[PDB]
Amino acid sequence: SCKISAEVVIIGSGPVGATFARHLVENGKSVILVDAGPQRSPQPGEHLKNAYLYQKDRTNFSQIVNSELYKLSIPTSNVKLPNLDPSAYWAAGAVRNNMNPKQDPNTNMPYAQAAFAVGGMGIHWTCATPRLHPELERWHYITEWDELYAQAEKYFNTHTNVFERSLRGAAIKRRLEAHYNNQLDPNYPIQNLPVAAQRREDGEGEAFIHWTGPYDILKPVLTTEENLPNPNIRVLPNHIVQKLHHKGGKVEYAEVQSTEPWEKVEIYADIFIVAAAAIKTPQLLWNSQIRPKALGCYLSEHIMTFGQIVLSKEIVAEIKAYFKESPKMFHVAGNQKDPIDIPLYDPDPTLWIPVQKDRPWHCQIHKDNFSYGIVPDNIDDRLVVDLRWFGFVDQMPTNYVTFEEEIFDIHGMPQPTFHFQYPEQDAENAHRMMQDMTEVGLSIGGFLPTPEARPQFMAPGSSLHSMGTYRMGESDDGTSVVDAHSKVWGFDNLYLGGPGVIPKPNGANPTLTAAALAIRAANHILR
Amino acid sequence: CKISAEVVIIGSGPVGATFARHLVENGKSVILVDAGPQRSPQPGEHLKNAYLYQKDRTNFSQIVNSELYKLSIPTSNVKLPNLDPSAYWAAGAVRNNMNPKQDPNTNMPYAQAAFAVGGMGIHWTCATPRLHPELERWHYITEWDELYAQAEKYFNTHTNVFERSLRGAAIKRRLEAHYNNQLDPNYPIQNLPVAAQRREDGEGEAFIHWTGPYDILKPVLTTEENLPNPNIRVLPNHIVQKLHHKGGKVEYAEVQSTEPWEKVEIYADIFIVAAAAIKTPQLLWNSQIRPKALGCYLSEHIMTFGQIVLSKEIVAEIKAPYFKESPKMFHVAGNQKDPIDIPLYDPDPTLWIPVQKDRPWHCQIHKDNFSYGIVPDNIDDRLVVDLRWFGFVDQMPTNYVTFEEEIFDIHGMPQPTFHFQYPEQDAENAHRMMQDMTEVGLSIGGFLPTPEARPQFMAPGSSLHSMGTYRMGESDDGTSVVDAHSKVWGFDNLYLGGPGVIPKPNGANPTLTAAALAIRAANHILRN
Amino acid sequence: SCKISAEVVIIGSGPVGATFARHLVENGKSVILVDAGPQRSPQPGEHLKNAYLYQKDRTNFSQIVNSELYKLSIPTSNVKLPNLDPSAYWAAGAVRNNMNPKQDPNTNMPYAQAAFAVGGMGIHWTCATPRLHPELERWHYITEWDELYAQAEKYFNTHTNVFERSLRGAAIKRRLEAHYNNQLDPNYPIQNLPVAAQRREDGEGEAFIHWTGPYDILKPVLTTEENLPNPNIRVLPNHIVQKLHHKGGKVEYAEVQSTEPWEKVEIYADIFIVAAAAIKTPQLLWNSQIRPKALGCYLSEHIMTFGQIVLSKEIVAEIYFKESPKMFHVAGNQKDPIDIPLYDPDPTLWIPVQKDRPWHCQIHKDNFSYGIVPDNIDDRLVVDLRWFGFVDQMPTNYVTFEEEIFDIHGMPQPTFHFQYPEQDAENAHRMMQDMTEVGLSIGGFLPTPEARPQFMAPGSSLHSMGTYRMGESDDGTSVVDAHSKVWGFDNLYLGGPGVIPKPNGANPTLTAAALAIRAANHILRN
Amino acid sequence: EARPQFMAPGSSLHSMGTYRMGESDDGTSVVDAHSKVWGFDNLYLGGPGVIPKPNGANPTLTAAALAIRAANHILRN
Ligand SMILES: *Cc1cc2c(cc1C)nc1c(=O)[nH]c(=O)nc-1n2C[C@H](O)[C@H](O)[C@H](O)COP(=O)(O)OP(=O)(O)OC[C@H]1O[C@@H](n2cnc3c(N)ncnc32)[C@H](O)[C@@H]1O
Ligand SMILES: *Cc1cc2c(cc1C)nc1c(=O)[nH]c(=O)nc-1n2C[C@H](O)[C@H](O)[C@H](O)COP(=O)(O)OP(=O)(O)OC[C@H]1O[C@@H](n2cnc3c(N)ncnc32)[C@H](O)[C@@H]1O
Ligand SMILES: *Cc1cc2c(cc1C)nc1c(=O)[nH]c(=O)nc-1n2C[C@H](O)[C@H](O)[C@H](O)COP(=O)(O)OP(=O)(O)OC[C@H]1O[C@@H](n2cnc3c(N)ncnc32)[C@H](O)[C@@H]1O
Ligand SMILES: [Cl-]
Ligand SMILES: [Cl-]
Repeated sequence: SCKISAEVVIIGSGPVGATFARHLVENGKSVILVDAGPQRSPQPGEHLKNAYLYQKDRTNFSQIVNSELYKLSIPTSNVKLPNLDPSAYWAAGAVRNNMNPKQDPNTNMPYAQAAFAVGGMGIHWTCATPRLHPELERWHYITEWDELYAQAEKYFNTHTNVFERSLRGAAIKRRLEAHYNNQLDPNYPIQNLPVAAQRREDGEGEAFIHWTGPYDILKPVLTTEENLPNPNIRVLPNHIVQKLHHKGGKVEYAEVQSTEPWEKVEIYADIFIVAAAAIKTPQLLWNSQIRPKALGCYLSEHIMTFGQIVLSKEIVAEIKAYFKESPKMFHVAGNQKDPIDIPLYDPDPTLWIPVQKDRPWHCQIHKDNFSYGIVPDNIDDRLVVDLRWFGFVDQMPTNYVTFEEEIFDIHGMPQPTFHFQYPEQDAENAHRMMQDMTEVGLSIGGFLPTPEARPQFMAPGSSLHSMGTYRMGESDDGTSVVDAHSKVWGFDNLYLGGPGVIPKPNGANPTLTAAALAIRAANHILR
Repeated sequence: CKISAEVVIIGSGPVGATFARHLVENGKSVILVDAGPQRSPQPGEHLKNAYLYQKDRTNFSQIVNSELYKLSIPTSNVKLPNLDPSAYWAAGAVRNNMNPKQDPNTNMPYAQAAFAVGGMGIHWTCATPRLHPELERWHYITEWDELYAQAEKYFNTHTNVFERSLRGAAIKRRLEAHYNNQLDPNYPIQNLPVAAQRREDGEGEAFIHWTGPYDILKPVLTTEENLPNPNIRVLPNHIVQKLHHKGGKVEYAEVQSTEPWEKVEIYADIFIVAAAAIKTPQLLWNSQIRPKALGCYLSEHIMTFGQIVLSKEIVAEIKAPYFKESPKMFHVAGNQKDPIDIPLYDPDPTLWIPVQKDRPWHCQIHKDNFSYGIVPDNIDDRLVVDLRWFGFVDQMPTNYVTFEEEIFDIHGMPQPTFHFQYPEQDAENAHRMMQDMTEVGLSIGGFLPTPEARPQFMAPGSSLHSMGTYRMGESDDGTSVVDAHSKVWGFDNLYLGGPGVIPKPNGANPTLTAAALAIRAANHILRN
Repeated sequence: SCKISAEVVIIGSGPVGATFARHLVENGKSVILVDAGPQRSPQPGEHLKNAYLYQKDRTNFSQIVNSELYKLSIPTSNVKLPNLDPSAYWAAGAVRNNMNPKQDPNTNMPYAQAAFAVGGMGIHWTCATPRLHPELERWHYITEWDELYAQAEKYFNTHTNVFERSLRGAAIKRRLEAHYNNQLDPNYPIQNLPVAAQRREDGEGEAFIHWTGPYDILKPVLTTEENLPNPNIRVLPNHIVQKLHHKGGKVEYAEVQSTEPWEKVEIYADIFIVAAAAIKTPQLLWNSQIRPKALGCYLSEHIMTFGQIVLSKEIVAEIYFKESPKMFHVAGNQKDPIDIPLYDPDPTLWIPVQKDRPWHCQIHKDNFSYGIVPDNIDDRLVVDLRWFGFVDQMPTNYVTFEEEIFDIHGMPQPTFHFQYPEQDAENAHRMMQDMTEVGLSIGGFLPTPEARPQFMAPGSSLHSMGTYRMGESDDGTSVVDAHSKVWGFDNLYLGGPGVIPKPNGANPTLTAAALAIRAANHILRN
Repeated sequence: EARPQFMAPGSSLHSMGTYRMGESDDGTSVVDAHSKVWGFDNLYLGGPGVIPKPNGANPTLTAAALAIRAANHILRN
């Protein structure tokens, strides 16, 4: 088909896209959810970490991550190999895919990446869903935070009780409480990190976890009270939305490339929503001739420290205590023992220290699966704990993504170009972040002495917590793209979703927050 | 072929030369032997004194790498998973210091030696601290401060070399504030004492004369007539292989001249082995001299190391010297400026925190040249400071070097084999060492984010501060090789020198200490 | 020190410097040999590979090499670390020492290096001393090649018989002869690589070698027939020559920095000679206000392929210290599992440059910055391959010298603009095809990254040439005449590969020493 | 990463012979030429593991052949 329509159209089936669909469909609207990616599960946007094997080997799921993440601007300008056969052909500054010769590496955001899949990053993410600090992180022109957050947490299946029973979790918390010595605000103690996830109930499979994917969010609206699929929602994988066509602040239709069968498609709707995440969202607007002054400016993420540690002998000593009807699930029988003294089904330590007074940064003491700090395959990953601190990045107009007119990316859309540097003001606190992260690590053991696990700042982009590109404000004056209903200045029926909307430097994992503001916009639409 | 002197000293290391200095200066006649070649016009000159090293510190690490030779390289099971099967392979080579009997997991990988007229004393970083009275010294030596004083004179110890460092100040300020008078005021943050001295030669004040064994020998190498002193003779390229002895009197030394390649017998009234931690016991083992304690109580320092880039705050605080009559020494003129805001001739920060109460470890905040943590060639090394903490290693008989009977090293002497592990007791303190080192680093800036400069424990051997192998005691207890006069149990006229003699866990740089005990032994020789 | 003189002054105690001194002193002149470096042996410019340990472990000597070699232009322009604490201070484009913010990396010569030592590179070099191919490599305005070469080989103690008795040398040569199948020119067969070296005669130390250092070259003129040192020669380590002072084409004196004691020194002489090697020589001129148009132009080296191989099982199958068993490192029950006589002389072969083959092959084992064999691997298993290809001398390739930046000696910072000429490209590729086939005929590749077959980055050859090249007339294409004398000057001469004006593949040192002897005769004659 | 080189064992992903076929219950084979396990009525194997013969080619297509064969053997009775 070539022309199709629904009440509402949502570009991007990320967590945020699906949030809109959930709320909108559930309140009687009809929706088309479009994504440029393929569907990587029987059902749309299932979390891929749910598979048995990932339940058994966490470290391995990093390979799925690497497969999901695609760099957005790769500098090609000056690539020269000093040691190539001179008979052989060479040319620098390739432009193919997300190669970009106009990208200065030194103002780049190297690990600015996206995922193109039904589910976006929400089918690989580590599912951490904290709320923003009332005073230090939230902004005031949103009135009903705790209502939205509550509604968001329900949709995401947020939980704190997943790793509650962790023995390592206890052992650490004890040493950290002792380290800090009641210096922390008692409203924000060391505590269990809230996660979009839940322990299973299915017999002995309670040893395993159902992480939340966009699927989980959509599931309730996907079939009627007859198990036949709900007409009010349709999902279109492998549809690159390239252009929004619009006259005088009303959007008429979306120009979309079906990639199989390869055909142009026009999508008409009463309401349009772009949840294509931090960079691809502005890209779509830029390419639709919609360029508010603030677009792709106030580019912001979290400066991060990371490191891994091997547990102290003291801690290991303090623990020696699932799958009682399956001996072979411990990989030994009779005379063979497991030489690792750490219960194999000990729930993973999954702690956080919030952002608080004097601490504009968000600590996670946990173990999850990322592109970096993968534990080697010949080392039992029970030995290790990952640390990830996230610091405030001030939103600045001199930091931005822009879009070339004569270069295009892998979707054949304006090639993104970054100009980004960490603001000098946040520098002192970033360093404090590190001092903090180290002390904490060395209180629960010694560092994993691999290069890969050394304590270190990540290169820009690594947080995957990009924000501010399509930020909100109170008026079309002070430079913002959307209003507090996440609606684009000067347009009747165009809305955005995603961390890009956030106008306020923070340290916490932004996805839950973003879903809140979406619900807000969605209510605005229902009214 | 056959020659003699009153005294013979095996090894022209710092410790060897100390003996020679004291012994010759008090009227004895000496032959100093070394298996190595002489790497300077004069014997055992320090190679860091060359102009270029004064200009580029980082580069001197390449001389170090050229001086250091691994002692036991495990070969036992080496197999390449991706080699053409047509090609020939065999694991467990035995050539040179390759050792198929070496278990890697009990090895001391960076146990190395240098074979040169000067030993390690022509590349070393010249740090000469004294041992903590209570925590590091032992009591059966009565005259510490006298010996130390005499040793420091010979080594040309000085604290005033980096005193005027601007970075040195900026750091000390931040560290004093960090610690908040938690340190014992007897052992504050202070200038690390070094066998070295600022030059006086016109603008060459901007440069340093580090101490080599040469500097130690210089006074006794010529008479009061500038003719060379007959009472001292130096023999490079002579591998001493065997000491020949009866009922505890040593008659002569069996030596291989390597050029011209001929056997040599060396007769003497007194023999001294200062061949350092492993080669000294090796020589004895091969001379059929094996007290129970030989190469046992193997000990070094467990080390943390890391490098940091100075905080912006510190750099801001420094904007103020040397080479005023040579502008081109700053590498810029006219419109070109040096974008690094740190006076190019600012003396290097060279600080230490001693070992003290509650702190059984020795901190150095400095910049010097070692095999590891070399700063990249494309980075101005003014940006960086090196951190090296040295922790207590408890001396235990289940840690040892032994010597194979059917394998030989590069000198054709019994191949050394290590069995070494850091004692569980020192574990807690080692970790405290790290917590300390990091906090200190992060107080003066951020880490240099290269893999090579990350904060980390060194693999065993890295300290180059090996000790205990030929340790001293009060009695022929079976727990010691030498007595408190550094003389071998059951022998009239055989003495040892070097860190190997130290029987007492410590954190500090041991060379100065070793030179003390030598002077002591030397007096025992003079006064007997 | 402050003011002194000799008949002749020679800047640089490299091989070439010493050659001049040898010839000049031996024919009755008095000279001062100056070097910016220190002396790293009892006697000046002894070869450091002669030490016992290097005789036992070859691969270890690479550490001396790394200690001798110093990069000349290190690009600093844009260095930025993506993952450094923002609290921490940083600044790009440092200028300190041989750091150079004006150096484009992509036109750089990264491994353009020098050594600063009494002896130069001649106290670490691998001592390979071939002659240039009559037709393909020599130029003909030099009339007495074979005379000069002969005299040079005597001074260098050249020899072909050092590795003659090699069992691996045989086993390889057999397989290579079979590979090529009489398709080489029979005038330039597979044969023993000539080396400035000689097997020792000292008892069982015949198992070892006396490599040639500049010392060996100087030795005959260093003492009189009275065992007193020769007044006609003086050696000055640690003296940076910064400026030659000159009026109307006659050089009066040399401005020199003693580095200890740190004092200015003026050196007056009847004749001046700069043998400071490819880049530092032009630097000194540039800084002395002597800038012929051709200076540091026609920059040229060898494009190189390199690789290492593990010997075939077939070869191993096919294959001195009797009075010292312990020199084989085994006794009683322990045997050496490597089936290759431990004192089997190292295979040291070459294939010349010839018709259809403008490149110089070496099948050997020696010590360089690159392809050091791992610590834990018996280096008898390995053979190194080094092919050297023609680099065409072109004026758009050059080193220049910044006016506002200085190096570690406080002299104009060198800046490279260099690329391999397109014309030599197809032959370079042929070089590789050749090198591979040859390797795989005598075994498989050592599968480490470091030993893979590969082109070296520019500079790696250490065979830089053309920077102060010679010609027949003050054409503007040359710095020196065929007597190695600088256009427009009475009494200034240069020495070193920099003089060579003609693309070649062979190891140029011997050649350079020839042209020096020639210049030296020219100096003696008048 | 792109240098010429031998791969470490396994890299081919072309493993074979583990459950190889033969003509008789010789002790040298697991399955017969109909890819059926010696001494079993109704158990069959499939995959490169069945191949008893050193080769160089990409084995998947081959394996699919032998399967079709076994499948016919199953249909026929
Ligand atoms: C990769 C990752 C991310 C992550 C994380 C751990 C990993 C390994 N941990 C997190 C954590 O613990 N807590 C948290 O709050 N976030 C965490 N993240 C990041 C998180 O996954 C994302 O912030 C979140 O997924 C954002 O969701 P959003 O709905 O904005 O969308 P998306 O998932 O980023 O993907 C958007 C979709 O848009 C489609 N797209 C893009 N452009 C187009 C066009 N032009 N046409 C059609 N479709 C388009 C993409 O295909 C994608 O599906
Ligand atoms: C390499 C190094 C060492 C070092 C240092 C930094 C580096 C890069 N920094 C130091 C520091 O800051 N403070 C300190 O106190 N020491 C530091 N060092 C180590 C210091 O140089 C050594 O601890 C000291 O040099 C040891 O002195 P000693 O006289 O004990 O001998 P040596 O230098 O280790 O070598 C002795 C000589 O003996 C000869 N030898 C060995 N075996 C034989 C046989 N069989 N026959 C003949 N001669 C033999 C060796 O050739 C060597 O020259
Ligand atoms: C490093 C190396 C080089 C080498 C080789 C292997 C290695 C590891 N193998 C070779 C081979 O097999 N065959 C061959 O022909 N050459 C090989 N080489 C290179 C060879 O060593 C050089 O070709 C040769 O050494 C160059 O001789 P030259 O006399 O031209 O001098 P130099 O040794 O390069 O350095 C001369 C001296 O000049 C002094 N100097 C420099 N600047 C100044 C100033 N301004 N003032 C005073 N003295 C100065 C240097 O200190 C140096 O000593
Ligand atoms: Cl792998
Ligand atoms: Cl005591």
